Amino acid sequence: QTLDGWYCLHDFRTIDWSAWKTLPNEEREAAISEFLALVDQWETTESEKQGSHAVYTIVGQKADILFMILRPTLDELHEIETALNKTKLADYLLPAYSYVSVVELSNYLASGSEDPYQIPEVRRRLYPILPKTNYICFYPMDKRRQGNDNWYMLSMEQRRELMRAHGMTGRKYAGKVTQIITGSVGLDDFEWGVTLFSDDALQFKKLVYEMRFDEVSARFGEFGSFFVGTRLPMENVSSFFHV
Amino acid sequence: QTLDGWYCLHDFRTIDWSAWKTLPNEEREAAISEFLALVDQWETTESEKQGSHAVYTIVGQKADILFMILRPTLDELHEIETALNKTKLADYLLPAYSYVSVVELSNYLASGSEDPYQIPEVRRRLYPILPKTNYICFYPMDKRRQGNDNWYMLSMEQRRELMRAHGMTGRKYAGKVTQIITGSVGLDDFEWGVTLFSDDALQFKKLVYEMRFDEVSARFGEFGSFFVGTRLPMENVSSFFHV
Amino acid sequence: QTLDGWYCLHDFRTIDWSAWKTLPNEEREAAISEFLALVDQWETTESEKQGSHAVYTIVGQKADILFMILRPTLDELHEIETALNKTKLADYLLPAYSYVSVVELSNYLASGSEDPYQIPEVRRRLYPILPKTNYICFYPMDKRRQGNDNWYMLSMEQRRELMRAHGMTGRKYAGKVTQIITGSVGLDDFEWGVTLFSDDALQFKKLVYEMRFDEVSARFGEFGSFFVGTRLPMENVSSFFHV
Amino acid sequence: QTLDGWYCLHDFRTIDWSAWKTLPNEEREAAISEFLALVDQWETTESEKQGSHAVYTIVGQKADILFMILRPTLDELHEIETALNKTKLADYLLPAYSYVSVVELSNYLASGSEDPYQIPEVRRRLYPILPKTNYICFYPMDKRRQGNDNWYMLSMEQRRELMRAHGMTGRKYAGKVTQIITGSVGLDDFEWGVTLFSDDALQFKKLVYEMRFDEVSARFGEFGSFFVGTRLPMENVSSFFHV
Amino acid sequence: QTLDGWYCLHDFRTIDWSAWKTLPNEEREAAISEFLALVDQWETTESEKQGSHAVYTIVGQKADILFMILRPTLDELHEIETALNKTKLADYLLPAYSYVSVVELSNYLASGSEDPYQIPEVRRRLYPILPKTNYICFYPMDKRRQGNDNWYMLSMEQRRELMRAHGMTGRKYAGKVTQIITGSVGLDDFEWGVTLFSDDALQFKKLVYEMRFDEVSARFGEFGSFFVGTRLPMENVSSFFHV
Ligand SMILES: [Mg+2]
Ligand SMILES: [Mg+2]
Ligand SMILES: [Mg+2]
Ligand SMILES: [Mg+2]
Ligand SMILES: [Mg+2]
Repeated sequence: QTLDGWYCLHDFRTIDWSAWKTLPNEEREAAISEFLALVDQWETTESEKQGSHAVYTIVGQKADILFMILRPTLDELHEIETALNKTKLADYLLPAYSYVSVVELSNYLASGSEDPYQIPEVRRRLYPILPKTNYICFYPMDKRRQGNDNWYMLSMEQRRELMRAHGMTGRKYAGKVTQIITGSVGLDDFEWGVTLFSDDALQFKKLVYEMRFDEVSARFGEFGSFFVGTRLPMENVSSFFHV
Repeated sequence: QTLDGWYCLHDFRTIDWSAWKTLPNEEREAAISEFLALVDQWETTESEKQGSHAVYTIVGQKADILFMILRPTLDELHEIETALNKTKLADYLLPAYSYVSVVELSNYLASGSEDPYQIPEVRRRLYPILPKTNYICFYPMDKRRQGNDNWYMLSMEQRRELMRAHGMTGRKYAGKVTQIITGSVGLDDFEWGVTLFSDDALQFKKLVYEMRFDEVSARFGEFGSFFVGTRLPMENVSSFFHV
Repeated sequence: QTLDGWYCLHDFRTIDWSAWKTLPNEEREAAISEFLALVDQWETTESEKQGSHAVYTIVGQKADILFMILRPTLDELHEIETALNKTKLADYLLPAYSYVSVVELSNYLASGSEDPYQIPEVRRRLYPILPKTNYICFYPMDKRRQGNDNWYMLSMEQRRELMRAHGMTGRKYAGKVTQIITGSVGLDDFEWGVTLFSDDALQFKKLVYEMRFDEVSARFGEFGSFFVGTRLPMENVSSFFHV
Repeated sequence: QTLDGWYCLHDFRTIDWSAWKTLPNEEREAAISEFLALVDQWETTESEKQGSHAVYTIVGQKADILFMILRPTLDELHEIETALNKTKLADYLLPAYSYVSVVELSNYLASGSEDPYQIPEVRRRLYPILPKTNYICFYPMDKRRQGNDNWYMLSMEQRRELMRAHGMTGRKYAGKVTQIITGSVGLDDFEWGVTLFSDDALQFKKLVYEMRFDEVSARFGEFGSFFVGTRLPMENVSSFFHV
Repeated sequence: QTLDGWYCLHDFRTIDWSAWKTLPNEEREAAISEFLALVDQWETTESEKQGSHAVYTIVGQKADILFMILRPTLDELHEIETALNKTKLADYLLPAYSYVSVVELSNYLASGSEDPYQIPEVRRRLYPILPKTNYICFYPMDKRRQGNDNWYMLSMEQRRELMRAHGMTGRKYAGKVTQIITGSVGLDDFEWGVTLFSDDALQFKKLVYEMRFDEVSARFGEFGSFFVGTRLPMENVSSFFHV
């Protein structure tokens, strides 16, 4: 039933400040310039509408930095990761957490008379340009399969009706939050990735809390870790890494 | 229903004593001055009513030191964490645990006729100056969503009755313990943070054990790790880190 | 009931790029040659039909490279592992995950009249030459033993009818995905290893999602981590490891 | 209902033998003497009945050495832990596990007519001199709160009845084992620490197994890790650390 | 009911091949001689009937090598571990897993008229010479205590009738597999250790899978990690560690 879009990598890293500070100044500046040159490649790709990327600083110890990358193939995600790891800066960007998934759409008007992969209204959700909002939030999730709270043993109808209320709660946040749903069954450790974008970080809390009182989330939601962060403008990269 | 206040970062670190002891004395002393100068900034900010902080040493191996930081924005939490990590001392303050949340209030008298964010008796709770008590305790919590113990599937009335008892247990500790509840749904791994402040650390055990016999806690509480600590005022920092 | 074929090791590693970069160029190049010489022995084994192997790069941080090795004995698995670990490159290939299992068949026409280990259509499944597809997916699984969802408490009849739906789902993916099932009860921490091979990675998500709606998976599936990757032919090894 | 006694730290460490062996011999000897000098302080404290301590070597890889420390305040535990960490030997005593708790008594003859914190028969239990038995066992515990097995939702009277059999099983081991119960609700990750002391390590297994058939343990016990050790007389410290 | 025999340490290590390769050749040779001289002491002890041991290489990343040691006291396990760790080789044998337990016998013909500890046929099993088989398999287990599957809430007769089936599955592997059961209630993290010895590793998978269909295992079995290895003859040690 779902339409699949761009592959997605969330690549979180922790900064080894102690090691970075021992690198001579000239090698640090070179490393920053090298990394900025890489991101410039990403920006050209995003300008050509052949992928997208978001770079946020993450608050707390689960990570310091998120690179969220959308590309048309799994190979390209691998290529990006590898290029990143071969930069000098990446030596100081230790592993923290990662997620591999694919942009997934279930909600669209299906007529049968068109290839939806060629319809503009659909493509712009399949192949999204990521929002450049002040804040981001990521978490992965499963649908529960435990006792009488087993999502996958429900009827289609029952699932549809449960998902109605979920949609209704989302509608309350129109123009306040945007959500990128990626599917990861068969690709990583949970079933979906949820990435929220907002200019107001409080809306992540309002929205995710309000959702939790809908039956689909209360009885069927299993959630992983939540990562929240602030946009890192590429103009601020040098000062962020300045020591 | 809740009013949201300052953002909160609990940053817990373990001290790499062995490495620290290798750093030349003059450089340890310079690192301590550099750290004190940073906390001195935090103190000015608190004095200005533009945030608050608490610094405690933590007993046992889960951590050695806690920095608890309240600020108006998530950006300022990022800035503080980054500033801290760029200090020399922070090289020896290894990751242990962290929590990101926002001061949250549900109980206030709501009339309609005023903006509660401008009422003094509400503002002083949203934007608290943290207690300077001998001891602190932190733990995170969820409300349970399992089987027949699913908080989010209850009625509003059933939750309100359950929370009654909880409120009444708390009243018993008026003047003995203060509790700062932060909400982290959508922001970190559990649903709430709970920070307790008392001049008698036994009060933490008394209070949390007593609460556990209230139905809300017994049936619906899910608890993370508990961290307990002793105040580390800045005048004691030099002696604590001295080797 | 099951026929057992070649033992299997899945050996996943993460690359210590920082340390590798410090190794002088001439020694990195000699390490890559040594490693290729090793894989060339594996290829000789496989062309003699005395085992098989695959080498994939893995996307994300759970691992960077997978060596999947099939051999006639557990000893040979130990000798391969040991010989890999004594290469120079392996010093930079840090532990990430591993799995030990044996190729297991339940599906064959059993007539009584032949030794199935001698039948060519059985042998080619016990002792498989692994697919050289663009992509791979690995996950382990258990059959659930919880409450009223206890696979092992069912009747033989109930298990058979359960597994018939599961086989029907698999049939939909004929010629799009091939699946190697290894058994690991008594050998590793889960009960089966599942390795999927496809030239379209989306087919992993499609297949594994679709299966999750079969009662057998919905009620009785317990899954470990999912690792996805892209093929690493030996001709691409020098470029992949180049710095 | 409970009376509270001394605070308790269990500090488990693993020995970094490889590093220890690199340290110059005259520095190892000084480090041993420095450590013994610390323990001499602990011994003066214990002689004055203002704390107690136990030092055991722990079998297996969960730890190598346990320092169990009882002191009148939480601050004193922090001071002891900090002094220990500032010794040279502690550089080689890596983190393994720790537990923070308070000696707790439930069972005592309550007259109302006296302050039981001043009664000799109670004081010797609140403020125990730890036994110098050949062996020790430590484990933490919670009382279950799951489904129909919820300790905290029982009546007082149901709890009292359950604890009766538990008391009866203990009475069987009079003279053979002694048990220090410490409460950690609000202080660490489980609800109680259990420390058993015996001259016969088999009695740990006999006792803990027999307890497990009591309904209170079978239905409501949840156990952490178990750590068993042999007494390290201070006269054997130099030989133990000799390399 | 149970008779206890020798104490048992399972000590698993991972080899630090990178570090070992940097040690000069002469120091490696000396370290191998030193280790071989240690195991010669163990061989003498076994020959005097005062203990037993087994040394196996473990396949996969959970470990590389297992030393399984039986001695009459826990103190002797401590001594052996300490002596091992003080060898040069052990600096390169990093922590992986460990288990501390005691050989435990429930099944024996009890007359009343003899001290069973003095009976040949019982002593043979309390104080066993470990099998010198081609392969070994280790895992720990608990008996479940969850909901309606609570082993310790059954009657003695219910347990008896459940264990009967278990015994009958084992009898099917007479002469194929031998099993050393050690009890660890009160001593380590699970309730029993299960060590299996066979000259055909496939028999581990057959036996353990067949058991899982017995009600006692299906409903009451909780398993830890499974480690499988190949015998390491002392004559092969030099080759194995040769770099
Ligand atoms: Mg890295
Ligand atoms: Mg750091
Ligand atoms: Mg290695
Ligand atoms: Mg330390
Ligand atoms: Mg070691």
